[PDB]
Amino acid sequence: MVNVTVAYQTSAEPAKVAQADNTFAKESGATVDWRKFDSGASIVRALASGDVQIGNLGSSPLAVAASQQVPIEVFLLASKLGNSEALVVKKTISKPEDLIGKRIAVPFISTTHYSLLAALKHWGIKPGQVEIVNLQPPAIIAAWQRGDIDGAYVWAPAVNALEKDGKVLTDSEQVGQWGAPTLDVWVVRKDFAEKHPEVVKAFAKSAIDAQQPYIANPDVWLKQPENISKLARLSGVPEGDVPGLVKGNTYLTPQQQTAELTGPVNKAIIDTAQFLKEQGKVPAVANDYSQYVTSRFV
Repeated sequence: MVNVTVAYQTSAEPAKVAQADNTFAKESGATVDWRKFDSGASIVRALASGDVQIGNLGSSPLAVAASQQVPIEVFLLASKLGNSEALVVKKTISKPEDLIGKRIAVPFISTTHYSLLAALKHWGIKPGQVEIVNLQPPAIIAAWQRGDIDGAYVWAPAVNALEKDGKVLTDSEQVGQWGAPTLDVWVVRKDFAEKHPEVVKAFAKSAIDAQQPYIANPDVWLKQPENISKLARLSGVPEGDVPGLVKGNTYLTPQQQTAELTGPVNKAIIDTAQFLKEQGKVPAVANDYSQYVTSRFV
């Protein structure tokens, strides 16, 4: 008997159909505990403790984990982040210089923390000119409702909740264009991968398979009611918001997975770690993170 705990996050993307349908459990024959986490930093801690074996991480938390030598490897990409992650602000903030003096929340070391710092750099604004506060997404929504923050860089469901009364100042498709792309990845602990390689392969298959019908024709996929309902439920967003959110990333074919996992991801980690080091968020970065990536499960 195999028991596996999977740490998931709230991005509305096509692999959530497989989560909703329990495909991973059914194909692997494992008993699967799905645990929702607020952001990637707490997932890194759970992977390090061994309380989670498979987790969804942003590229920024991954780079922090790898710089700490956590025994995990990226074994597939979940998505390339675009405008599904965005900086939403009070509508009185209309231009980047209007951020100066404002209180802006991010979950610390998240992709949205990373992207906010990249955006400020692009705009010529020093991070210390903004009151950047660490809040988890639920606390961000609550502080927004109270007017205790002026804006936040967030993913669903916080992004679309704030967007109802706020304005999008930038997003991760733009930030990516500016030279600071972010990704979401799936990672696995070495000891789990060693003991249950077939189960890891089953996880990868379930996710990749679920994404292919979307990639083949996004519009047709989004008009299947069941696809929308499953994402709405797991992400915690209105059905009406799901298509916008799903189109706010790009996903990979199996050929693209193998290609990305054989070089590009390693470079992405190096670049991410380096930017974090410059911004004072990690003490040291390696010139190679090949230990933290594999194509062997796809």
